[PDB]
Amino acid sequence: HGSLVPRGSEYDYLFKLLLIGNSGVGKSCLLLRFSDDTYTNDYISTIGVDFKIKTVELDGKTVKLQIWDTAGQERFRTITSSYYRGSHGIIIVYDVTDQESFNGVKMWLQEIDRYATSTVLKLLVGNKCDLKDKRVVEYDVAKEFADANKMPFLETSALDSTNVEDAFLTMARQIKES
Ligand SMILES: Nc1nc2c(ncn2[C@@H]2O[C@H](COP(=O)(O)OP(=O)(O)NP(=O)(O)O)[C@@H](O)[C@H]2O)c(=O)[nH]1
Ligand SMILES: [Mg+2]
Repeated sequence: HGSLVPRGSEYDYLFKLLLIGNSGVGKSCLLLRFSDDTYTNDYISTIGVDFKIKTVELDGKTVKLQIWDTAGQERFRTITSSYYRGSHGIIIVYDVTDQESFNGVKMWLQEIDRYATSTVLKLLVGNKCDLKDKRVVEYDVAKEFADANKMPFLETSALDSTNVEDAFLTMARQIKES
């Protein structure tokens, strides 16, 4: 007794997102910007895997985003095949001022191709677009790469908020439209 509150399962409209990319590209700062609207100049390298839950509204419906942050440093990784296979969508992050991080994208895509399902949603993010001064990866170059791999592409800055919400909502929409 007494009043029924109609409820569904714990995992109803819970979308699982995975952030992958080289160390230093800004995966953790992107997540912190999106979830807390906060930022740090500090480079505190992520150990293993961790998640945050961000609740958003899409087309008048509330969906929970379970976003997994990952170690970019190999010596700190715990990520296992199931993390790829258990994700609805994967965001690959590079740093537009770091050619090596962008070269690493092909290898990250091959990790997804190895361990994720053929149908996993993908999004390419070139971070640190606030560093216009230090850009080494041209938009048109990354865009052509993304196009050839049939995935959307956004440039972002965790520092000044540019496209951050858009990146995560883009992926959320990709999963919801699925
Ligand atoms: N200018 C600028 N710096 C950024 C941006 N995003 C992150 N950084 C900086 O770049 C460094 C690395 O950020 P971090 O979020 O830790 O990257 P990460 O990919 O999570 N690293 P790891 O894989 O090792 O955990 C930090 O010094 C951070 O302040 C951005 O958009 N612009
Ligand atoms: Mg990190």
